[PDB]
Amino acid sequence: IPARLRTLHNLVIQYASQGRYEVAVPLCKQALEDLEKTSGHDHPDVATMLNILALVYRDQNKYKDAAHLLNDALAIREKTLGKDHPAVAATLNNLAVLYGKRGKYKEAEPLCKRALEIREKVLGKFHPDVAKQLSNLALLCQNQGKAEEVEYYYRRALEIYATRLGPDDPNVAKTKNNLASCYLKQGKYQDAETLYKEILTRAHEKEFGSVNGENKPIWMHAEEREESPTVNTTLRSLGALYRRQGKLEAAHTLEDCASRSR
Repeated sequence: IPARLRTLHNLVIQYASQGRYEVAVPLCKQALEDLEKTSGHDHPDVATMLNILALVYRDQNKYKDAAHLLNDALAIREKTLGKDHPAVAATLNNLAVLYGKRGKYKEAEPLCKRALEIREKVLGKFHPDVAKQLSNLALLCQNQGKAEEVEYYYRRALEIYATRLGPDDPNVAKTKNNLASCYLKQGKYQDAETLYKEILTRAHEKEFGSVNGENKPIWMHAEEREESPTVNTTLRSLGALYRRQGKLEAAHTLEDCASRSR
């Protein structure tokens, strides 16, 4: 936000979060035609202005129009700033968020790969912000039913989350679970069970010290009995996974464990 547009911003910000669409839009519209004569159209502050009103149309559910503004901001940003510049990836992302809210997922997908390619160059292939861009771009492929890609990007995100960050890490457990869902969505049940196990082995290794032969994880006590907020879901998922297999003496165990742990 520039110093110049910074005092008008706070007011529109205020006159939007008060449901005064009749006040806010003209304040933007007229402040844009003002700056349009000042520093030309292809100036970055028009692009910044076209992004603040675009966020006004998004704020009061007029997505058709919101994106019409963010493509214009993107055209300016592409011009002066650059084809592979960070602020152009930023507006290639905000524009993709709008396509998803309108249901145009097939149409947000090419924007999100470009927002990623800019991130891959800027931050480096293995940066954790690349892992969140991947965890996003996979959700988009899921909303398209492109399972094979959903699997790919989550695994790519997991590679960064697991390697760059720690083991107990929330994203490590969350991305495992998301990939574990994807595997089931495609009938890769051993792959899914494997993941649901890993999360728990670590979860038990976190609060019970370490994995022994006499102090094993829940799933191991459950598979033998048959003869983290993200963990309540793992327990519920894996539990019901044993249900498919017929392992009911093992399904009830985690289902009992899940209802207790809250």
